[PDB]
Amino acid sequence: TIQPGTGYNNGYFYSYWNDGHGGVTYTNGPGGQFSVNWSNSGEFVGGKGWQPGTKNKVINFSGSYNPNGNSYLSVYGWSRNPLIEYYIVENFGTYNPSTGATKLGEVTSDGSVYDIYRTQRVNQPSIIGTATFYQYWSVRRNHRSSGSVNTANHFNAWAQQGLTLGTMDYQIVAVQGYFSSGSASITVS
Ligand SMILES: O[C@@H]1[C@@H](O)[C@H](O[C@@H]2CO[C@@H](O[C@@H]3CO[C@@H](O)[C@H](O)[C@H]3O)[C@H](O)[C@H]2O)OC[C@H]1O
Repeated sequence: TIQPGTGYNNGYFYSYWNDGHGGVTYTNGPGGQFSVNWSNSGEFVGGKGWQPGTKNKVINFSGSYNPNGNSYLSVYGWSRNPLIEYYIVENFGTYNPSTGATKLGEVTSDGSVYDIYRTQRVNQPSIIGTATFYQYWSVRRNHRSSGSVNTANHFNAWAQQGLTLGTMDYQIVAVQGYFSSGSASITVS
């Protein structure tokens, strides 16, 4: 089990962040593998991938994802200049993160239609400190916990709709939770 922070493990970048609440354990395993076990957590996000990401990576993921409450399983990352937190959401628990958000299009990729949304975070943590910034979402209609994500299809559809990305920072397959419980074991490549 590891400290919240970032680094490399078995050739993969990882990021593990939480709000200090307790109730979440994050572990790095062999190769591109990581696990998360959580029970009455606060907020957290963790997983493995790349630093920096790219705008045409094909990301493969495999494993098991068993949320009990509010959680997402996503390709997750940031850009800088502009600061953007983005998600290609492959599965989630009790809450669809696009609830209440305005739909800005659709994209078909990797066996499913996805719906596209923009939201905004106001004075929230980020890779550069507390900030107000937009979030971009592609939400998969057909939920799954293994597959392949052609990120270019998403980034190109976002750009088409006016959701432009700056310079890529990290890019991971992440489990996120918000005051929930669950378990997950995911392998990235
Ligand atoms: O020490 C600093 C780190 O703590 C910081 O980490 C980032 C903090 O913001 C995190 O993003 C939140 C995660 O939850 C969302 O979905 C929210 O909308 C965000 O506010 C991000 O995951 C962490 O990487 O990075 C900079 C360090 O100085």
